[PDB]
Amino acid sequence: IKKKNKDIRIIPLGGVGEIAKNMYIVEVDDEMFMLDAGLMFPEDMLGVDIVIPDIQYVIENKERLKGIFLTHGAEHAIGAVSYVLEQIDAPVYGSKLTIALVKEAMKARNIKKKVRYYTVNHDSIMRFKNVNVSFFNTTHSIPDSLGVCIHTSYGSIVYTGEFKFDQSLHGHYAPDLKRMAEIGDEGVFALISDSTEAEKPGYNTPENIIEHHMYDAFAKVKGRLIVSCYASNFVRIQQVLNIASQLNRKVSFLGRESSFNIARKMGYFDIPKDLLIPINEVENYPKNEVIIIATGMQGEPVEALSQMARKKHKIMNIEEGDSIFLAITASANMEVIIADTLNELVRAGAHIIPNNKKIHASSHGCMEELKMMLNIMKPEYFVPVQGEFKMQIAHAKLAAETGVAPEKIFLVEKGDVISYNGKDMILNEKVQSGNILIDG
Ligand SMILES: [Mn+2]
Repeated sequence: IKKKNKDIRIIPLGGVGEIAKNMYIVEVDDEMFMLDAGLMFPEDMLGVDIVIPDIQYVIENKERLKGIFLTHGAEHAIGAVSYVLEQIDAPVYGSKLTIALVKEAMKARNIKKKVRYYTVNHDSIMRFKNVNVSFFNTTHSIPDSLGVCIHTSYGSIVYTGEFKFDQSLHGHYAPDLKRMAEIGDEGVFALISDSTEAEKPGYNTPENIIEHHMYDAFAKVKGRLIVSCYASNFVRIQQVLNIASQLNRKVSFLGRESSFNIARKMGYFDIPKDLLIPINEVENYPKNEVIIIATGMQGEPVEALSQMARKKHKIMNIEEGDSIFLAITASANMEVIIADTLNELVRAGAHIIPNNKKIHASSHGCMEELKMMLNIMKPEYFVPVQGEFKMQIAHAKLAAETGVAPEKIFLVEKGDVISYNGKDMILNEKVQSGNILIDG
């Protein structure tokens, strides 16, 4: 008698009907797994710093939680982890970089409670009573990103995390195409995949082409340059460093960097000597010899840029003639603050470097990249996540184009329970879900 699985549940607690705050619960009989535990920055809400998922359902069932599996070190994947760990004790699995960044987050909140970290890579197989869990490298804007593969007797449940495909990224950004093909060939029962850019035809612009266009843009800047991006966009940061070196500009960080210091020590960045300067040293240089990378005190870049624009920032403000490169991907949640910030910058006499119409810059696969993942995985059932409802619908259309049966595509809201019993996949239950608002 071999152990066989009977009942599966997939429950989004965050990351659907929105693009951040990923958190997906998978249950296989009496074992429960949490896939990601992200935060989201507040929508144009009052006195809120961050929003995290309501995990009451997990707390009610906490004796069954076997682990928290983190795909990558960005706030969309790990921003709620410290808050989850206050409520429940479970092991935390993630790549070496992901684990280091979670530790830094715990340290920043002065949480001294013991945590069971377990570093994993693409050769790790974690064995539980009901299932085994394996991992594969993905391409994203932070290295050491992993997809998660839960092996069941019905086939695999694959969670992509956030990903794209771009042959100009290498090393710790290279995707495990052969391992992914093997997972697909062996049989995927359900694919849970990132819908963020599912509305956008084609492919993301390759990062080499982006870097070349950034060079051209930056070369035209006559005064100071401020780059606004996520601290977790290591690709963009590296590009800025490269370009600064070529243009004889110094680089200074404005924002909490913790992430950079940790990643540099682990060897993730290529940094010229004498390139980086402390932020208090910037006013000592000519304006045309500095780039400031402004990533946000809390990790939210547009808030920091808004402060600078309105001359409200504690450390450094915008001045007339400054140029702004906004390297962020707008969401519905953010479109008001972005619009307001752009207006504030123009009022302040700053120059916003235009979007190139020929460039589509994102960290998430556009249609053809999502189709590539669908065609490699060949899932039986499909659950588009990480998106507003319209993105999830666009992704569902891609799945149907690739051959997924339309009746096997599930469009879910937070708290919905997709369930399988070996006979039928249903959506017939809801659990508690929602937004927990966090301030200072
Ligand atoms: Mn991400």
